[PDB]
Amino acid sequence: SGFRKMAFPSGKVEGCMVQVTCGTTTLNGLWLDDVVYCPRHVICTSEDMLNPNYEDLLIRKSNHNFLVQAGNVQLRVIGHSMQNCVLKLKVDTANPKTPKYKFVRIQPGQTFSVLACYNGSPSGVYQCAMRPNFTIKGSFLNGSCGSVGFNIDYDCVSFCYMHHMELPTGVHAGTDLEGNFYGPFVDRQTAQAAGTDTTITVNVLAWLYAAVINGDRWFLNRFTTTLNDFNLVAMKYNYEPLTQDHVDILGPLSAQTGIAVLDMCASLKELLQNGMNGRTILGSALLEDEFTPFDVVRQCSGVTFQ
Amino acid sequence: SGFRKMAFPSGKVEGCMVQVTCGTTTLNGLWLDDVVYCPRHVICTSEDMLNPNYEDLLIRKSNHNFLVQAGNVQLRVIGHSMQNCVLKLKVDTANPKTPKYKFVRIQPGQTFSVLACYNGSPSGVYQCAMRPNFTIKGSFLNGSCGSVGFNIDYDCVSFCYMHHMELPTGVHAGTDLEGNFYGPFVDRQTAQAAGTDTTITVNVLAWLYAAVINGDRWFLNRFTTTLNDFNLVAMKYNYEPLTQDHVDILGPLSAQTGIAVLDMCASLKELLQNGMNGRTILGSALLEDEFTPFDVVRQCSGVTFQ
Ligand SMILES: *[C@H](O)[C@H](C[C@@H]1CCNC1=O)NC(=O)[C@@H]1CC2(CCCC2)CN1C(=O)OCc1ccccc1
Ligand SMILES: *[C@H](O)[C@H](C[C@@H]1CCNC1=O)NC(=O)[C@@H]1CC2(CCCC2)CN1C(=O)OCc1ccccc1
Repeated sequence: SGFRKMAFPSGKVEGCMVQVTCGTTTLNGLWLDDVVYCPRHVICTSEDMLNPNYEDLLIRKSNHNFLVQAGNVQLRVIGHSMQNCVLKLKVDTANPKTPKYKFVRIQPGQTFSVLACYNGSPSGVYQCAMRPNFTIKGSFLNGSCGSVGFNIDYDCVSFCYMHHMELPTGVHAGTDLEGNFYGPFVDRQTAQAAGTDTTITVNVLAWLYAAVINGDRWFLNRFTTTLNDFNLVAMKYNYEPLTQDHVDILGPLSAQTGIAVLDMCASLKELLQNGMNGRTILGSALLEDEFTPFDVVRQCSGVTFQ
Repeated sequence: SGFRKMAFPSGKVEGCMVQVTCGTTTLNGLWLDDVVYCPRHVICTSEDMLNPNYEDLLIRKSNHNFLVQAGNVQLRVIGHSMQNCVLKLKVDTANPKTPKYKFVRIQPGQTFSVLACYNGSPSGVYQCAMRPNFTIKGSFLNGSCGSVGFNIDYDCVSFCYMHHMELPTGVHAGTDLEGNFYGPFVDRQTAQAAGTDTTITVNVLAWLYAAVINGDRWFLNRFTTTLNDFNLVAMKYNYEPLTQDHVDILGPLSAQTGIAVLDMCASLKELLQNGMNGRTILGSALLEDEFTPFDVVRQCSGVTFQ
């Protein structure tokens, strides 16, 4: 028992991280087979970072303008292209440590592990959610761009995030590995802002089931609710709507605990209306929304990866 | 910016995990050079787990009673010995993936990353503290024994914990890698219990400095306190005493923020006496004590490992 914000083991991704330098800019790249993926803002200069024209900026570059370092071994670039907001650096050596992998574009509400990196060297790993407003509340400093977010399914690394920038509220924005930003953000230093966020309702409910699986029961009640009536309360506390789909995904956890999904919605309603009154759930004094129903089942069941 | 419960990259440890089977018991071992380290309770039977005599139990074993699997490759045991509560299985093959490593026995209050494993296969990584009462609040199921806790310093893995058991409150107990339990616990199924825990004061203060570094300032005040007077308040809220040593370790963070250590103790006092009054610090509605001063500096500065 116990319940922790668990990240995936990071070894398969660590073996893929490299340093990319262009001009006076250094950041991280992701080396898979003979291609290095990194944010295209690496070709930006400190002068045109307000409204850069990246096609224009890239056609001026040569392969040798890109310094790629994998450990203490220099990778030679033999080609470059840009796909949306990511640069693809073709190198003459395929990464022998390339795991089985996929690129996936996740939905808001989904979680992933971030391997934070500086100078192509990993600093730490932590678990994130894609917020409903398409930011992530990460931990990123200067130099962390090109660090990736990912999930693992048995032996396969699904890459889902690459870090590009920090917004004025201190939250973070980035792209999928094909370079499409999550949310309305753009890779120029303009007046963007996160947009109103909401709490991921289906995840809160998952975490309440995690609590029950682990012996916290104090928040349960005998009442129930309809899905419509629950969503009327959710709206007013800035929770996102719960769909019949969400109810269905919560099926297994409902079945394991014996607590109908709508019954747990009724507990969530009372928690929203009364607060927690000095008590904690799974070591938290807030309702936690960065565990998906899948995350809860994986951790409470002991699923491994290889 | 941002502040997350960050674990060390787990790749160096993943390459060391193996499965150890003895009789009807399977758990994890740690393969470093030609030795596999695992909990000695692997030789226990479901009959004598109340008061087992492990010397007696071990002298009855042969090498071939131990099945060690590294991936899908069987490791042959050519010798065994017991050191305190860990078994050392000598195998005929040195782990080519052996990192540079040390064994260290940590003090309560110190943090480490846990690579949770089942059947020699990693499940997840998360950050822990050694509680003052020498338990850890982990996430461990059947089969997780032999999962290790660790820190990394540049290129060197310092192993500090190996998981052995779960206590009736759902918290966890284990040993250092030389098999000495942390705390008064013993590897038999008797009437042990965790003992009263306390909050790690120096770590709470570190995390308040993390908050200031990241822009949370609402909890600061103009007052100050003496170390004695602070500790009078700490005692009553079940915080452990703050020593001049702790004050000294908090030096760098004090210097970076411009907030004297005793000034931040005065904020902590008011937080203890008034609660947080609906506000959060670094996304938490509780005072967080599982970040050491070192953890804060590492994350807010961007230190990497290689
Ligand atoms: C890549 O290493 C950084 C990561 C930032 C630095 C602070 N925290 C982070 O996550 N990315 C950027 O600095 C990014 C590059 C930029 C150039 C043109 C388009 C994108 C501007 N930018 C950015 O995040 O600007 C906002 C910012 C900058 C510094 C500090 C806070 C916020
Ligand atoms: C090793 O895989 C397990 C890990 C436990 C299982 C539940 N959560 C965990 O962390 N260790 C044990 O089961 C451990 C072995 C034992 C045999 C003789 C000495 C030690 C008994 N024991 C243990 O933790 O007992 C308490 C317990 C058992 C099952 C469920 C909850 C608590």
